Amino acid sequence: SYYKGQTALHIAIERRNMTLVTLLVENGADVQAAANGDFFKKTKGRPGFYFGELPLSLAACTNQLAIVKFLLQNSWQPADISARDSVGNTVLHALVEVADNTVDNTKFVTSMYNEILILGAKLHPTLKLEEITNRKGLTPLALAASSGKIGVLAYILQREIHEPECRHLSRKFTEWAYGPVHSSLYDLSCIDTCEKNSVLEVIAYSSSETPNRHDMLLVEPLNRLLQDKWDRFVKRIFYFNFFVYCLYMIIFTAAAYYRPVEGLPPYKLKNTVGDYFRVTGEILSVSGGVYFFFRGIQYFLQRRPSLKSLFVDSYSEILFFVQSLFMLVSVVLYFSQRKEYVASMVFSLAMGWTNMLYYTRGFQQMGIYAVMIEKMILRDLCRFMFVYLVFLFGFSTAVVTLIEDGKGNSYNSLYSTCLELFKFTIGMGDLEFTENYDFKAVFIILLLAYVILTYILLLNMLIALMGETVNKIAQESKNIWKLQRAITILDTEKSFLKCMRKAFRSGKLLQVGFTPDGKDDYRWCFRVDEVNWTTWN
Amino acid sequence: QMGIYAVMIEKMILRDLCRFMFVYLVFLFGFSTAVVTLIEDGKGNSYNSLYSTCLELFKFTIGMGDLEFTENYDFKAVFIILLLAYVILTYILLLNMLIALMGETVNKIAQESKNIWKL
Amino acid sequence: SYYKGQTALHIAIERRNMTLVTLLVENGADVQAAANGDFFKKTKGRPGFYFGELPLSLAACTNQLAIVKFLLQNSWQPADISARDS
Ligand SMILES: CC(=O)Nc1nc2c(Oc3cc(-c4ccc(C(F)(F)F)cc4)ncn3)cccc2s1
Ligand code: NA
Repeated sequence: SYYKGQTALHIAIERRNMTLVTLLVENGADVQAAANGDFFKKTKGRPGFYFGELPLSLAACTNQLAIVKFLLQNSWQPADISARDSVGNTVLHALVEVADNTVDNTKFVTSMYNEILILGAKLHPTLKLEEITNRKGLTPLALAASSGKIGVLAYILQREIHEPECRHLSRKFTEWAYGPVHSSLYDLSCIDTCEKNSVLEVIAYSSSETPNRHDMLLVEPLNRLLQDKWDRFVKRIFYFNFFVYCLYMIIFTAAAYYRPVEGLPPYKLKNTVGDYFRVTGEILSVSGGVYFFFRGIQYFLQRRPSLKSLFVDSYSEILFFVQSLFMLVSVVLYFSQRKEYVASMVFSLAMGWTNMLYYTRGFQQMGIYAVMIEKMILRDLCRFMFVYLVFLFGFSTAVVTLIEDGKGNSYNSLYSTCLELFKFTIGMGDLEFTENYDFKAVFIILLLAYVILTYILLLNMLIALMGETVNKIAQESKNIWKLQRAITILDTEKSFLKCMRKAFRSGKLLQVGFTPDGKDDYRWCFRVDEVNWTTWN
Repeated sequence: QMGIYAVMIEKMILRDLCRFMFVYLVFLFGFSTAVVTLIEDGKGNSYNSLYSTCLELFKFTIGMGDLEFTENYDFKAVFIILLLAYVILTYILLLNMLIALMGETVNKIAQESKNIWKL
Repeated sequence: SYYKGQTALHIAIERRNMTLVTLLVENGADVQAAANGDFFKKTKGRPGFYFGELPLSLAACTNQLAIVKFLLQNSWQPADISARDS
């Protein structure tokens, strides 16, 4: 319980009391404090600390090297390192759990992590502590990746260690070096393709809430690994797909332009050469439609998107799906004897053409443009649209009330006046479009006020804000594009899951170090050469 | 003073204008083919040709276009919706995009333009 | 060749070994190492160093004032400065 669950040790250690623990364990102190206190539970709503059920966890989350050394090297009761807590976190899991993203916390967390690992190595050198799982199912790496901790991930993937006595547990196995040049082999064991949660699979298919989802792909091996995959086997496939889609749109446009016009919908087939080509075109178009619909359904049913990330983490997918939906509705109408299918087909064709921009992500300098237009169709344009709509509606209803038409005559309808003011907005309007009014002064004053407030004031305001936003978000757009490219590389490699997988495996099977057991360390390493002129050691 | 101007116009005829031209061309072609499909001309009459409609949309772009240039269509709602969507996406969104990017590029490359002129 | 053309001096100096060269040239050390090793060739694709065929070049490209002074002011075999490479 809260204070019936807190053993002497928890609150004991809490106040940095070495002497007290000395005594308490000299006589004997239990090291299995099942503190589930609402204060000390995982519950985030409760203001407290999830240092960990076990007391070693409490010593660790706090900057106490002495106690973390002592509790484990104390003559007896060296609390079992593989101590699954309520949620399952081992000591390292808790250490990752507490870590924040501030620099000082980076120092603290990484520094401790290393030392605890080496102590565990010495203690019982058969337990692979970094693979122990948690309730949800996640290794320490998986957690650092999902929750989002730049520092911890950086350390683990660049975890270079020394003191050969036991150095198997490292990442950056250095190789031949000759002057200012030096090779280097990374590990890439649980990064690319294996387990149930790879690092490069939880950094991309992750919600937008995770902090710096788009900044963790610059660590060290991830970046070059993705680019090596791209330059080798995910370049030709993407271009061929682009070609196929561009051909499909052309066939659809050809089928649409030559639509027969004579009679109500279901149209019989002639026996001319052209009429067969038309039917073929129609069949291909509907096939494309069904394909896209099923793709959308699968996407939505497997990677469940939330209501907020619906339009923040999936924009291309939604548009693909909606285009497919319009196509299918057109088809269902066309067979029901209704000539309203032209509208659905037209909308489908327009959106299909505008959807080519999904392929700009293969080229560096246009993906940025596409992402920028995305951001400012969700950031800057909506607000301006709303305010301008209020202005237009107000002035249009005013003028329509003023107009008389008791005699360019049917200008009473609100629609006509609204259209005239919009025409004012697009630089074609007329300042004397009607004369039926009864007071010229009021009409001119309203028109001039509208022109001042919308044409000259709001539009230049929008230009100013767009300039400011651009100068703010150039870099953010770049990063978003990088993440988008990573998404597509993963998707393309997966899509051939059934076709082939062997060739789709980066790295090379190297063997550099050895294990304390006395065996080899067969690891899939990947070279990254470097040159330095100041280290010189 | 003027060599810098010439070099700047070169840089932005090889950097900024090409991309905008491509994207705008995609938009124009898509909406023009959509509208041309919608049009009927089963009765300002020979508006079936793709060329005439493309020219009309470009006229929209240069601030002279007309929002009721033809009446042969069969559904007014669809025609107006397409025209308004085009106007929102090209006239008000992309052009001010290009203004913003041109300003940013100028602020970035004043010095580069000077150096290129010296060379 | 790569390691057959690599003379004792090249790898010798490489590790900042004064004493060693002292001895090696005290008895005598050739200063005409024709190291054309793919690693040590002008080839940029090969990750290595083009410090230069002769070993004085190796001493020079690396921050070794001592050896560049020595190899030329050593009692004998002051490697011909005008030593055209490959
Ligand atoms: C797979 C995919 O689309 N990727 C991307 N598309 C775009 C983009 O294109 C659009 C087009 C439309 C649209 C809406 C309605 C209509 C109609 F009038 F027909 F109803 C037509 C078009 N809305 C939003 N975006 C603009 C900017 C960035 C990107 S990224
Ligand atoms: Na104008």
